[PDB]
Amino acid sequence: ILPLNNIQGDILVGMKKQKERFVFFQVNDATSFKTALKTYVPERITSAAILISDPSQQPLAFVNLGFSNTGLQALGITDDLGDAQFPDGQFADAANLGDDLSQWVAPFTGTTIHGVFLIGSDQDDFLDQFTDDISSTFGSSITQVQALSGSARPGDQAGHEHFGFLDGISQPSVTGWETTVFPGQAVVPPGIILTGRDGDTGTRPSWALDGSFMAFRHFQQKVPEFNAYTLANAIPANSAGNLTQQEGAEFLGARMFGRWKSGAPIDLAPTADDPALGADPQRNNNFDYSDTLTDETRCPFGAHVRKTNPRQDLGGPVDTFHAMRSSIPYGPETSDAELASGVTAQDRGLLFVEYQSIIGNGFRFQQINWANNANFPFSKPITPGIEPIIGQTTPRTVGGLDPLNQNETFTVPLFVIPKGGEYFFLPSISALTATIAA
Ligand code: HEM
Ligand SMILES: O=C1O[C@H]([C@@H](O)CO)C(O)=C1O
Repeated sequence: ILPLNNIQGDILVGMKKQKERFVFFQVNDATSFKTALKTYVPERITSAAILISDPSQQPLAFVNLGFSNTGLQALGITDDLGDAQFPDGQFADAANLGDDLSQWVAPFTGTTIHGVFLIGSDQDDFLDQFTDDISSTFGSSITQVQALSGSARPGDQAGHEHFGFLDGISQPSVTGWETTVFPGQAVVPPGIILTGRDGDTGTRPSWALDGSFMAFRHFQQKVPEFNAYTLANAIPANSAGNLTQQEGAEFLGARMFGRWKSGAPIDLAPTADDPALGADPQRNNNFDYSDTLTDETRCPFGAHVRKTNPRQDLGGPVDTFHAMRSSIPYGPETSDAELASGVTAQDRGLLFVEYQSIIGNGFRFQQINWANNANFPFSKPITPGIEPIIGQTTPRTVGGLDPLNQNETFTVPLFVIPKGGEYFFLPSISALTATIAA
């Protein structure tokens, strides 16, 4: 039985707030920081139990807190957490992920960052008040080195990312607590997500129980460029018949992601959007690629969702490589003038957050072994190629996007630019005060 009151809520449940701020900080004075932490944590750090409660019993903003390796070292927290990538930080790992290092920016270009406060709220006012509360509480014991702020997109684009696609449909469900499981949803032991729980094979200090590792990525997205590419390479026809250019461009976007913008998965809706399906969590995840293991008519081998969660491409259920996501878009809407020009003029993108007990099995496996790997999924009749959305191998060639000409390859410009990121550990709530602040 998972102690829901002791697990930081963004890990297990997700804040699911309209606004989110990530306050990256360095510790100036370890003793004063720890003193502030002992009063801050009981008052502000939001558990999974709070997130599943009625909204009437919830605070106006949620706060979670993670530390980098250098943050833990700065606080005299010296026990090895057992993860291969966490100690060196993400900048040292960025080339491995395929990143263009020249696009990284301060303060992520090293290991100056000691931790991150994540604040979630449904409006800017409350977000700001809780941010100010951190500043007031911790004072000179920290220096804020960056704040990145995100917001859900407006109106009927709420829950969609900046390319236009509904994000946050498919998540693993962990055993150990009472929750609803949707058709097609993976069920995994809790240690896939929570350090020290069943399914976690890493060597953890006892105090690390019920923590998790966050892979944070700051992505800038090139939306007019993405849109222009889909129009220039619009699929002329599918099984159902000929497509207008607009239809063929929409279809090409859906082929690249593995879902239509509505969230309808192409494995279920292979020729036309089904928005009602996309909006129905009882149906929108109920597929496993078993109907398309050895052909690409229903779904390309290299589509985003298929690369990051291969389902039956692995031969059956596999616990090991699932991870939780709690990403949020950032930046202004793309104007009609920007879309017309085909050129990005404003900074917008995704503040990407993925949780797993073993970084190398979650985010990093999905990125390197799968998305970046032209020959994954394995044993296919046509080379899958590089995942078009976040795959980082050049040339960025992906096959099978045209269901009626599956040997045709598409060389896709990179529309998602990594600007920085870090690996954090989020301890349990008790660990924050009994270990970190001790
Ligand atoms: C700006 C960059 C990204 C965008 C715009 C994006 C967008 C999306 C969208 C629209 C979905 C479909 C909704 C869903 O199934 O929940 C999705 C699913 C998913 N993405 Fe991403 N994504 C991005 C980066 C990444 C990265 C870097 C990874 C990991 C390396 C990743 C891993 C996943 C996973 C695991 C799923 C769920 C797959 C499933 O269970 O079927 N995404 N993403
Ligand atoms: O996410 C997945 O869903 C199926 C199965 O677990 C559903 O029960 C599978 O093999 C996955 O990797």
